[PDB]
Amino acid sequence: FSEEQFWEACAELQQPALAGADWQLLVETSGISIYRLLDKKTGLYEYKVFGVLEDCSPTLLADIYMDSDYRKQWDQYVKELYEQECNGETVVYWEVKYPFPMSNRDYVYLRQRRDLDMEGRKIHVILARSTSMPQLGERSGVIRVKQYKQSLAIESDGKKGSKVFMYYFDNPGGQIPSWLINWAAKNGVPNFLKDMARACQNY
Ligand SMILES: CCCCC/C=C\C/C=C\CCCCCCCC(=O)O[C@H](COC(=O)CCCCCCCCCCCCCCC)COP(=O)([O-])OCC[N+](C)(C)C
Repeated sequence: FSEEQFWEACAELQQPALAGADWQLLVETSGISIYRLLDKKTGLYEYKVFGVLEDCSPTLLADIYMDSDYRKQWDQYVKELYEQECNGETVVYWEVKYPFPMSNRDYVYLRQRRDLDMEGRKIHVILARSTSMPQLGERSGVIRVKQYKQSLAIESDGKKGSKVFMYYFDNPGGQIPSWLINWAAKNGVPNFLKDMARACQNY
């Protein structure tokens, strides 16, 4: 992760560049919308998120976003999660709860946050990249996602909450049934965002 990337993540934050290709809404909640672009060759998706979360100190959100011990503690979909220093960087292992029959999914990745000063504005930006480790090979039963990358941009909304932009993409190593998307969309996330807000006020 370079200087470059971090600032890049801040862009669509200011301005939602969706014109480009065939993006599509999918959800709107707590003041948040989720777009997605489908690579027709692979059938994979690209998600993009914008929105505002009043009641979430831009500063809190960011801290809460890196606090595993706590995140592990309140995020109903976290099966396993822990960090380790490998060389000079922080590598994260994360296991995600998938409805049985489906195998959970686990990620090994390089995470990095940087608080930016752009125009006298604190713009909390975090980056995520999939990486690998001899000592941390794949697991049986759990699907190791080897392609994954996300970036989240936090910022004050001026009032009580925080305006945010997020880019996501990973290859789940399996087909995601559309009902799952429907649940994710129609119930999954809404609740998550709900549980997370509760998670802020209680920090
Ligand atoms: C500044 C705002 C902070 C974020 C809040 C706003 C939006 C986050 C929620 C949704 C973003 C959509 C793209 C991420 C999906 C990956 C799952 C995840 O991992 O979902 C969580 C939030 O759990 C949830 O929704 C609960 C849903 C879990 C069900 C699992 C199967 C989902 C199948 C596809 C979902 C279909 C799209 C949803 C329709 C809206 C965001 O993971 P994370 O970014 O906290 O770190 C993530 C680090 N891994 C990648 C290593 C985990």
